[PDB]
Amino acid sequence: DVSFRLSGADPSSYGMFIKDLRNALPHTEKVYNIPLLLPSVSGAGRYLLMHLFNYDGNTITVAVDVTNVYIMGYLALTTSYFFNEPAADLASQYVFRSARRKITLPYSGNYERLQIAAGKPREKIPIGLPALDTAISTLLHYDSTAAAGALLVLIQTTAEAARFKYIEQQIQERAYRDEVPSSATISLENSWSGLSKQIQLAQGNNGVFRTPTVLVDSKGNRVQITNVTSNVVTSNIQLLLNTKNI
Ligand SMILES: *[C@@H]1O[C@H](CO)[C@@H](O)[C@H](O)[C@H]1NC(C)=O
Ligand SMILES: Nc1ncnc2[nH]cnc12
Repeated sequence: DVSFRLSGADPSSYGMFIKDLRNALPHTEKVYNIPLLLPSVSGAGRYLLMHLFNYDGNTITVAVDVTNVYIMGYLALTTSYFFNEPAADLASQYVFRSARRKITLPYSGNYERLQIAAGKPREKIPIGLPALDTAISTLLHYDSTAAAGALLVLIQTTAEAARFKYIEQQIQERAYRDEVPSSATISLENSWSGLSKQIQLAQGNNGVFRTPTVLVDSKGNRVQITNVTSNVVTSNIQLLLNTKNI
């Protein structure tokens, strides 16, 4: 499957990892030239395993649902960890079976619950490659409060980067120095399901959105996306959540 090493990492090797991540996700269709994620996949094939190595070369393996890029759980050493949600519970039937013990985290995997658990919102959590290195290290030694913050970092630097070229670039820019995400980054993370839906509805509507998506731009101004000619659609989003899953 897919792998990333913090040791010796630079914007280029990180770019390569995110390309591999994207390429690991199956699709039979591109909508407006953007891969469309499958409505569903049955069995173990539903889950991609990412091998992540911290600077010291310690590893965790992260389980990702290939239909939505949602992290379900991870394996650190001989212990598996899964979010407290039905979908992750299902995932546990298929991944890291050979783990000696299984811990269920005291929270689900969505941003609202993770931010509560961590004690701070994504806006205040620095991200980048050094932050990912830290996050890997944290997840290696169970601590549920610290893990929440680690998971917010991990999620944004893997799944959200795969979904948006702008987020990938934000992280490449933070290769050697962490920084809290721009509001544009937060906006995009928030809008993924909504943009995926509207890009899909745009087919058979002459590339026009049924409902406009309000984003925040790089310069910090609130903009609305109304059609597929927008740069968000042509030059940013890289994966579409299948409408069947919305
Ligand atoms: C499509 O969106 C652009 C902004 O990106 C806007 O200027 C244009 O008016 C829109 N076109 C239509 C047909 O709505
Ligand atoms: N658990 C998760 N995995 C991937 N992306 C997410 N966005 C919010 N929660 C997420």
